[PDB]
Amino acid sequence: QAMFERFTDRARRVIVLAQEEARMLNHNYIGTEHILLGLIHEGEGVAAKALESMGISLDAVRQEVEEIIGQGSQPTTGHIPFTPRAKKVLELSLREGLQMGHKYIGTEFLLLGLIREGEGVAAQVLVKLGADLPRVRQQVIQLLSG
Repeated sequence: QAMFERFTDRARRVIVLAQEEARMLNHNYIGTEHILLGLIHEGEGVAAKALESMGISLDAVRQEVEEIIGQGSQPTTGHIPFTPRAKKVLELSLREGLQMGHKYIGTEFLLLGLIREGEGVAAQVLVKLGADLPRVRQQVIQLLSG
């Protein structure tokens, strides 16, 4: 959460949107799936440009995530905590950033963090759509160059 000092405005906004996505589905946790939904919803950063560059539809990503996770049965108004794997995505995102010389990270690194996490809904969707780690890293390098 000191972590969020190294997130850009848009990446912070993705995390706010993730919490909204969880509420919209009556999920009482913010999982990898919700971070990905937030990311595609925001739709205007480097992550979104990376997906579109690869021929992956943002609408397709939402449909695949929403199909897997469906609807919860825990409406809440409280703070919605992150799942342990969602917290790991955030940590991983910072390290994806540092590997490319970015201390302050935008949405491209949340995308890479999602994928690097490997095991959750987000990674499963993205890998199945062809956004695997090596390919998205290459895309992001291209969009950051230089």
